[PDB]
Amino acid sequence: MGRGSMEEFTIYTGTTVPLMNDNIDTDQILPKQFLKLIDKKGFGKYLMYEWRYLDNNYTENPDFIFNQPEYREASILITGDNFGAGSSREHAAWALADYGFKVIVAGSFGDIHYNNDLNNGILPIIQPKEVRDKLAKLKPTDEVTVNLFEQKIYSPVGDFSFDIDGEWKHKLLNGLD
Repeated sequence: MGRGSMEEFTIYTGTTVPLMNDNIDTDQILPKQFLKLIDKKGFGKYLMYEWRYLDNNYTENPDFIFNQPEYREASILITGDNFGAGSSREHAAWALADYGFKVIVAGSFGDIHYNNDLNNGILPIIQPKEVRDKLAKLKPTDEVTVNLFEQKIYSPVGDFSFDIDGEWKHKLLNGLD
């Protein structure tokens, strides 16, 4: 990833993966050594690097949830509080986008990271902990629809409203950067 280009977001459907830790900081999302790479590179393979691999040869950690067979095409991330705080790192959004995340549902986000996600084809969502724990118990095959016109999430575990600033809404719904 690289663009910083506004991609259209209206209604999106995908399956989910839960990783419910608080304070997944930009360093955990995309380690500092990878900031040496130019923005034409793919960052997907570096996403969550230290959780995801056992060594420096890309041997997958078979315990990391993203690697689990049922979750390898998940496009909607359910997490904890304060996702993406710490050193400002637009590359961390590129990693998430390049991997294939379109939506993230958290307790809260780092301020810059929130903007970086929105500027790189991800919709970051704030939900209360009660809903995020419901979403975390979805089946890997369960579809979830996010409808930005309605500001609603639909799932087998419930349907939920969310807030978003009207200006972000206008930019996402239209093709607009």
